[PDB]
Amino acid sequence: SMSLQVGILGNTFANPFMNAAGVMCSTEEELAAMTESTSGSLITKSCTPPRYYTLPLGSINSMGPNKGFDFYLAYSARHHDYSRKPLFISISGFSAEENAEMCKRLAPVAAEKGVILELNLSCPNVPGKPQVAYDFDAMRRYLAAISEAYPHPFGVKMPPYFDFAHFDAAAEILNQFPKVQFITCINSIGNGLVIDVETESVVIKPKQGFGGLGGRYVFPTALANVNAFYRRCPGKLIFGCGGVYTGEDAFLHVLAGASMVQVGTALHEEGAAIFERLTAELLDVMAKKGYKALDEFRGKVKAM
Amino acid sequence: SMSLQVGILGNTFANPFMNAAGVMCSTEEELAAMTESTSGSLITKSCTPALREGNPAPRYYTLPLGSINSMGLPNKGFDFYLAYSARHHDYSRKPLFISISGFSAEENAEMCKRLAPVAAEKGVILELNLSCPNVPGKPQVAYDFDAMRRYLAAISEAYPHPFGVKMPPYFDFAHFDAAAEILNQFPKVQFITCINSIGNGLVIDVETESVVIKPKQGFGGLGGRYVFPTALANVNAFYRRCPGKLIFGCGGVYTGEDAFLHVLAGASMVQVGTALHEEGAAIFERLTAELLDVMAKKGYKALDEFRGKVKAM
Ligand SMILES: Cc1cc2nc3c(=O)[nH]c(=O)nc-3n(C[C@H](O)[C@H](O)[C@H](O)COP(=O)(O)O)c2cc1C
Ligand SMILES: Cc1cc2nc3c(=O)[nH]c(=O)nc-3n(C[C@H](O)[C@H](O)[C@H](O)COP(=O)(O)O)c2cc1C
Ligand SMILES: *[C@@H](c1ccccc1)C1C(=O)NC(=O)NC1=O
Ligand SMILES: *[C@@H](c1ccccc1)C1C(=O)NC(=O)NC1=O
Repeated sequence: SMSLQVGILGNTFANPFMNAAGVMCSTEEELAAMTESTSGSLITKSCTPPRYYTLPLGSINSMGPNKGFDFYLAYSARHHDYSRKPLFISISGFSAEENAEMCKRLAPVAAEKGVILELNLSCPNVPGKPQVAYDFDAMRRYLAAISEAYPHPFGVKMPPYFDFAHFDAAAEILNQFPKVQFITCINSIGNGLVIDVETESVVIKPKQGFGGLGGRYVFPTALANVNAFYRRCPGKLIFGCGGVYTGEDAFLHVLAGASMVQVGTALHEEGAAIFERLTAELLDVMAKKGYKALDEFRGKVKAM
Repeated sequence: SMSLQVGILGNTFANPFMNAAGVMCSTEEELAAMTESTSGSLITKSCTPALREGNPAPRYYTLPLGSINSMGLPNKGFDFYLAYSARHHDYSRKPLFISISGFSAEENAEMCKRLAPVAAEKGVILELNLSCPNVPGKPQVAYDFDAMRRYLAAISEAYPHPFGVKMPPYFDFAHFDAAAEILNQFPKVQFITCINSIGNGLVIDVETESVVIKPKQGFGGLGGRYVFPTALANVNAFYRRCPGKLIFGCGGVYTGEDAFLHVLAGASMVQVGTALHEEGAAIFERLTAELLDVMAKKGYKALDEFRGKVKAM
């Protein structure tokens, strides 16, 4: 009598789980593996018109690499089985102009197939360019340019914030753009640094070893960002991303406000079989509490 | 022939370790325990001009991989820590730092005016907190570069001695460059402590479905293993950008290997917060032994043989 279904963006998703953009989604074989999996959805690698490393408590990466917009647009147009599950496409152009150009072309494919855009405003490894959403004027201009060029709804992938003045400013900007229908919190925590004791060397080569953190390191930061935007953007959906390894982690993301739950580091380590385990663990927690649907507790974190 | 000594700021420190501000340093009993410990130094709780009781409890919580807190600046008040520095601290045991965290530039400058004669006579060293993440309505001062500059200007006018600054974590090179450009314009800033807690994380208990600390809807500063790669990145970013200042490392230190990495990234002193909260002051015996082990396996005889020498790829 229980269900993980999520009914959003006019679709019924079988469950809230999907891969995080950039994990298991660059090669046609990875897309296929994601489509074959029990995940509720999947998203493509952020496309444009040692770089990874496993840590004890997560991951660090300086990917900075994609088969181009045309490969993922082509996959969205005539290669993805939409009868299996809905599909998201991530774009991370190097300017508002590039982003707008890519959106003009995705518009027909989005109308004819139903693929959904997530705009990446938070790459932390872009040489010479800080996270777009750490610059609220650039953020506003990207969103305006995309809203004028792109007729369909879209979502935004946000970087983590760390104080209420930034939450308030970010939400006030997003609330002016009705085409932004969902907000994904969070991208990796930017520009961490990992050093190996034995070699006394950084573990990734680009950018003097600085890279984005994922995994167990980022979970309380991810929950905070999910909840902060859930409270400030009641007219939008929040997707949670960050630190999910168990159905109990996913349960907390939903409690904080998440509609969908994306899985990055833990999926990179465990492969697509993880979604079989995650759905069963989440249903297990719900059973123990007597919940029958996610709508019963999404966003219902209590003050103590 | 191996040595953990640090010679900085006109002082000799027996080793690089001290508490992080706010941990085991609020009462006379805690400060005495830190002085009797084997730490190379110690720092007082960040203080305000008047006594404060802090945020309502629970305001601290132990996490799987660290801590979250919204302490809210509970502290005995500046007069108490000034008196400890002036009259109670045994400087023949080790040097002392005092952390101040007034709610405005003027509050800080007034405290510095009274601290100045005690610093001159006794040698206590000031650390200015520009990174509380739990001040109601006032964001981390160092997240607002105009306010940061204003604070440093006000302190530098009011205070004749060199001092240090406790910094929040930054997460992109544009902010590192902007913060370092400001710090490099104030010659009295002699050390930079990276980092304060990662601000405004959130923890929820599965069983009760509720936040685990009371203030601010459950939001609070993260310490511990969560913050270690961020802390090293901040230590190294400012080590590279502020060669004329010392960097003190703070964040995620539970072992001598963690401390070794802080020093490799550029740290002169290494501060210990969450781990010391959990283990108590005997931790410093373990950390010095562990760091000496790392050094012995590598043939290092002094910290200057590898401080700041992290290798690129
Ligand atoms: C190797 C790797 C590549 C990634 N590539 C992208 C990307 O292209 N676009 C994006 O928005 N996020 C990207 N991410 C970030 C993830 O989508 C996610 O936000 C982050 O890893 C936090 O989730 P996690 O804790 O489950 O790893 C990447 C992460 C990793 C580890
Ligand atoms: C309970 C608690 C109280 C703290 N109080 C202060 C403080 O008064 N002033 C300050 O600069 N930092 C304070 N901090 C931050 C620590 O000094 C330190 O920067 C942070 O905990 C990261 O270090 P760690 O990973 O070793 O815990 C406090 C941290 C905790 C957990
Ligand atoms: C940013 C990215 C990289 C290549 C193409 C498009 C976007 C990406 C990264 O490298 N590391 C991250 O942690 N998150 C990202 O989104
Ligand atoms: C901030 C603080 C502010 C005024 C007086 C004393 C302490 C403090 C906090 O509450 N939590 C932290 O993580 N770091 C701090 O410095």
